[PDB]
Amino acid sequence: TLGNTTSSVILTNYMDTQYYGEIGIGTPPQTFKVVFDTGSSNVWVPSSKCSRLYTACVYHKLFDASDSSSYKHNGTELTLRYSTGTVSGFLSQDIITVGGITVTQMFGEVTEMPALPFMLAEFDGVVGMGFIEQAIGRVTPIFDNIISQGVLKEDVFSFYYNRDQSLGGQIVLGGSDPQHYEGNFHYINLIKTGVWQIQMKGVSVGSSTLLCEDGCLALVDTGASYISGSTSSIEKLMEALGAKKRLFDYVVKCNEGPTLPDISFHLGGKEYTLTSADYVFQESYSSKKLCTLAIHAMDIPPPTGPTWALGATFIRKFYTEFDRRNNRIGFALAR
Ligand SMILES: COCCCOc1cc(C(=O)N(C[C@@H]2CNC[C@H]2Cc2ccccc2)C(C)C)ccc1OC
Ligand SMILES: *[C@@H]1O[C@H](CO)[C@@H](O)[C@H](O)[C@H]1NC(C)=O
Repeated sequence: TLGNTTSSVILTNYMDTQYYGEIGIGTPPQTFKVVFDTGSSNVWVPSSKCSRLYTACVYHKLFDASDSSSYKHNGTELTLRYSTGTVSGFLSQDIITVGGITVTQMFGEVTEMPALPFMLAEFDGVVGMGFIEQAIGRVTPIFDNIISQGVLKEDVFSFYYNRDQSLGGQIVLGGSDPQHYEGNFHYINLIKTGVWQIQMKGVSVGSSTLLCEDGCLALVDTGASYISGSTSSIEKLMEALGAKKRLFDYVVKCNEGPTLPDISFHLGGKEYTLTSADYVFQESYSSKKLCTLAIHAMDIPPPTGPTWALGATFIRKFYTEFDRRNNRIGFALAR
């Protein structure tokens, strides 16, 4: 069912690495800073029921079901395995406020939140923008619940991620905001419904298509800070860029940053190009300092992986529209 409503959620940009918005859970609302993640399908926040020995829980807003008059018990155990770290808890139902829309939602109350990476999170939890097919415990995702209300103008949602005291970013539910892109959208259909993954025809470092020569997978992940490939793809890519491995990232000598070649991603018709300004954290120009790159190795496990993941590094340059109606992703040059 379609209506007229488009709803927007203002995002906060934390150091070009974390982009989060705010949602309200319960009556009265308990507000949480949440990542709107297309790479996952579950909604979750840290629970009041989380032990004060998980230091992550000490530094994040906890959901207290005993303060909500709209809370409905469930209690089913839930383990959400991301490849950066793992969270577990149990299921709860309450009213979720997301940019003007009020939806009764089944979410996870996280009781096991590991310091790594959650002590580094500026966000409290996650709002999964992925499909039911990838929902742990087959829980109806928030977007499907909002689509059911028959209020949205279109069965689409869009991401705008800015570059780091202005607008950090914006999600528009039920359409796109033309103030944030220019030109026209170019769509690439999904390999299959259930995952925001598209076929990638090749990755070129410089003028020559050095990688993904015989085609590969590209997951459009709004919950990811960087553009990621498999350990092997990143090894070849990084050798071509002249980058050194450092444990958690890849660096180049700061002076070498601007001179690095453009990286292009063949998606659908078009070539989506990123210059060294689009992927280097140019914090200095010193030959005596090491500058990190906004491209990391990430081995996503099967069935979704092995795949490339186009995160915030990509979405910054290209405004993204996720079409639930036509099972496709659209890209336009961001403003
Ligand atoms: C751009 O800003 C967003 C936040 C970036 O910062 C952080 C992000 C994360 C993090 O990795 N994810 C889950 C990733 C992304 N989509 C699903 C999954 C990968 C995957 C795994 C398996 C299959 C598909 C995809 C979150 C959202 C829990 C952890 C710590 C962070 O900082 C401390
Ligand atoms: C928990 O929620 C699911 C629906 O998501 C439902 O089918 C199940 O019966 C619920 N269990 C309890 C204990 O309420």
